[PDB]
Amino acid sequence: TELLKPRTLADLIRILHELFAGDEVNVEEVQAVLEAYESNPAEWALYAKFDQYRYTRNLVDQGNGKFNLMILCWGEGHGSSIHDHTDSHCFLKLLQGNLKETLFDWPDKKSNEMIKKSERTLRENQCAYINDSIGLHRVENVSHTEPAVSLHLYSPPFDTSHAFDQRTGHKNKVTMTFHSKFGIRTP
Ligand SMILES: [Cl-]
Ligand SMILES: [Fe+2]
Repeated sequence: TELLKPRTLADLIRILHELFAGDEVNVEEVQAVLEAYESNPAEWALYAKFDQYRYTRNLVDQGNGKFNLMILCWGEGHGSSIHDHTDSHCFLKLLQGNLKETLFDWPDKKSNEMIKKSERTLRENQCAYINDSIGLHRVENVSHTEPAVSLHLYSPPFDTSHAFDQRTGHKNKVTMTFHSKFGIRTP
C-alpha cells in the first residue's frame, strides 16, 4: 500500500505488477503511480514504432495476465474512433506530445448524432482514466508538427471493443491488433 515513485519504466512495470497482484484495482493508486513516472524517451524508444497512416499499438507488458500495458504512437493528425473499453479499466499516460480526449455519452437506441460531452487536452506526463461507467471517448493527436506517444494500461486485458459512428451512435465490434510486441514488429 506504500506507493513509491517509479525511477524508470522498468521500475514502473514492477510496481504495477505489485498493484495488480490481487483481484481488484485501486484506480487512484494506479493513476498516481503512472503520473509519478517521469517519461524518459530512452527507456521506451524500443516500443515507439510509428506507422505513416495511422496510430500504432505496441505491447510492452502482459501484466502476468492481469493487464495489457502498451505504447501507442500517434503521427500528426492521427486519432482513434469513438470507443468503449469492454468493461475494463483504461489508464492513459502521455509520454510525448499532447492528445485531445473527447468524451461522449453512451448512445440510446434511436439513431442520433453523438454530441460531445466535453473535451480536454492531455499534456506530457499527465494520466487520464476512463471506464464504461464513465462513458466513451475519442483520443486524437491534433498536432500538425508533433508526434505523440502515450502509455496505456487496460485491466483486464481485452482484444476486442466497439467503435461508434458519430453520426448515428451505431456500434460495430473491432479486433485490436498489435503493431509490435516486446519491441518485435509483429506483422
Ligand atoms: Cl484508449
Ligand atoms: Fe480509449
